[PDB]
Amino acid sequence: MGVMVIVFEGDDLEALEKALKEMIRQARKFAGTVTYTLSGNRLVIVITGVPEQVRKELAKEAERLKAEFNINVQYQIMGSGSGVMVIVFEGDDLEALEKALKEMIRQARKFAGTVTYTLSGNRLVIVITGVPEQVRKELAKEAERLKAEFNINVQYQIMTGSLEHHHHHH
Repeated sequence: MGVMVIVFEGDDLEALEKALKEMIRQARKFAGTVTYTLSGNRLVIVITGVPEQVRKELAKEAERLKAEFNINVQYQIMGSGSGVMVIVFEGDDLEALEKALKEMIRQARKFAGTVTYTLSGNRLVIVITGVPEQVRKELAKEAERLKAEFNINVQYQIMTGSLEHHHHHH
């Protein structure tokens, strides 16, 4: 089988939740099983139980919802049992978010993690798949370094096998 991770981001919660409902409806129409979490202004949806051709259709639907609800979206198709990490950076200085993006990408590539991202005027959402525990630890170390270095908030969501882990500072 295969797994699909879709992440929506936006300043309008109502818009994000309309997108969630439609994405859920579409996924279930294909008999896919959905898992989802809305935290802050990020919406993470995981879909299992659907064949390759359907995943492509859902990719199209994800793109359609971006234009339908004016939200940012990214997605990755990966293997079952593969580790995934979602890192959210927030800040008033966009140039600081871009530096963080470049650094996180450099790190993901070093560890052969597959990365996608969405960047708005004040929020950066990075998704890295194919990353085992040891690698996620290093990526988190880099995020914390960027956090300290630029004074930007960082949130994390990790999914591994049967575990979902959420973390915010304090």
